[PDB]
Amino acid sequence: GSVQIVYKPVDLSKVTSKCGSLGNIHHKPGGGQVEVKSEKLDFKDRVQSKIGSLDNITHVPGGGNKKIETHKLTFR
Amino acid sequence: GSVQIVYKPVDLSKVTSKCGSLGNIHHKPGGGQVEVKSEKLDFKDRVQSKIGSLDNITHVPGGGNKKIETHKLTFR
Amino acid sequence: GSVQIVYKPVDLSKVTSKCGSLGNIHHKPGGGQVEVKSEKLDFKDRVQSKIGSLDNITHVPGGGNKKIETHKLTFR
Amino acid sequence: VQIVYKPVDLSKVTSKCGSLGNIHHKPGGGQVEVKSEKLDFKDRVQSKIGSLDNITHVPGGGNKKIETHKLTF
Amino acid sequence: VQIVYKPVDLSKVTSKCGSLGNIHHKPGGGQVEVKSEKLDFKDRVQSKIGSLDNITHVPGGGNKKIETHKLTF
Amino acid sequence: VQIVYKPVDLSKVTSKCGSLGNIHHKPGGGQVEVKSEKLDFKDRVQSKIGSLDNITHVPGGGNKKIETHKLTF
Repeated sequence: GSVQIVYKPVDLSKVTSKCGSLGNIHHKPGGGQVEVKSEKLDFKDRVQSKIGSLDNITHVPGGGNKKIETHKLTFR
Repeated sequence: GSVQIVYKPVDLSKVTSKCGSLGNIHHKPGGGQVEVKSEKLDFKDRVQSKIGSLDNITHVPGGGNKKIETHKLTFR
Repeated sequence: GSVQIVYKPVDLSKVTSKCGSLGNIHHKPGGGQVEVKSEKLDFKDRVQSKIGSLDNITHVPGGGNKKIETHKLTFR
Repeated sequence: VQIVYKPVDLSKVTSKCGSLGNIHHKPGGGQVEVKSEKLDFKDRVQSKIGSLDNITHVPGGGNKKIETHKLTF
Repeated sequence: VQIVYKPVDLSKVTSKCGSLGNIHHKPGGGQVEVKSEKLDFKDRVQSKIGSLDNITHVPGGGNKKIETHKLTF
Repeated sequence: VQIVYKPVDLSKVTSKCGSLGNIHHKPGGGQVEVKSEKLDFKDRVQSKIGSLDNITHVPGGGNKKIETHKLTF
């Protein structure tokens, strides 16, 4: 006996958008008042400490169209 | 016996966008008032400390259209 | 007995952005007071400290696409 | 004796007045037709035929902010 | 003796007035027809045929904020 | 004796007035037709045919901000 494999995926797909306009987009976070009082701040392994700080992302793609296609074949 | 592998993936796909306009995009974070009091700040392994800081990203591609196509084959 | 691999993927895909008149864009964080008071600051292994800092990364990539492939083939 | 005077003002005072933040999508689009042998206008006539108009007036929308922070020992 | 004087103001004072935050979607769209032998307008006539109009006035919409923070020892 | 004085102002006083933030997607379309054998306009006539207009007036929109900070020992 002999072993034969014929891997022929065929893709003709479309992933599309026809947006007419993306208008006036605004992102305006405000931090307020944050206060911390102690004798010690004492951080000893892999600590993320994040006092009154802002992390901000604005992400406006004219099309965000994402195609991911993973193929595997394995023989043992 | 014998072993034969034929590997002919085909992609003809379209990943597209036809945006008419990206308009007035505003990103204006405001930090507020932040205060920390102590006798010690004492940080000892892999610590991130992030006090009143602003980290900001603005990302406006006329298209963010993304194709990822990964192939693998393995024989043992 | 014999082993053969015939690896020949075909990619005829297109990733395309067609768009507009783009991007009055305004980026402009900050303004706020940050205060830290201590007798000691003591940072000793892999510490990242940010106090009152700004990070302002800005992209306007357009007419853009992203395309990635990987093709690993292993015989053993 | 100690005095520790430290007000914090994070307030916002805002006027948002007139024609703001609207969406208008394909205004018009249909046929407007006037058929005549004559149009004849002879004193102070305003005629609008098939026109689109966004006329906006704002005499208003002012702000005043006043503060005093007097400290006397 | 110690005095700590630490007001925090987080307030927003806002006037939103006029034509705000609307959606108008395919206004018009249909046929308008006027048929005559004559249109004849002779004094102070306002005539609108098939027109769209978003006229807006705001003489108002002001804000005033006043504060005093007097401390006397 | 000690005195410490340190007001923080992070306020904003703001006017947004007239026409702002509006989308106006594809205004005007279809047809306008004004078939006549004559048009005759002869005193103070305003005639608009098939036009678009965004005329905006803002004699308002002002701001005033006052503070005083008198510390007296």
